[PDB]
Amino acid sequence: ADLEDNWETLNDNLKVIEKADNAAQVKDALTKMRAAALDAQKATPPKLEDKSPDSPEMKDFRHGFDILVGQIDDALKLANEGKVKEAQAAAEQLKTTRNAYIQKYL
Repeated sequence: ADLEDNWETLNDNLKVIEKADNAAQVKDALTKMRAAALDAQKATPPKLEDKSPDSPEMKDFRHGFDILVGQIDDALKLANEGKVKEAQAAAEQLKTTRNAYIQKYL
């Protein structure tokens, strides 16, 4: 795969969400983030290429994305209910998960 590509998608869409004025814009951005996270979850970060695909590190790498997808889904539920501000707040917490789970592997 190509993590930097999905990584770009996640960053630009966080910006879209931050600047959004309506729920539909937030929903569309979250959709792109979910797709990007799903792709990234199947890739192997550079620091784990020599590791086993079933290694604790790879499982940690993949679980971080399960958590991310989970948070994205939580934000999507909010956006789908018309709660723009709450969904935007929810999206601000994604960086916390990314830095602690995935960042150490790049």
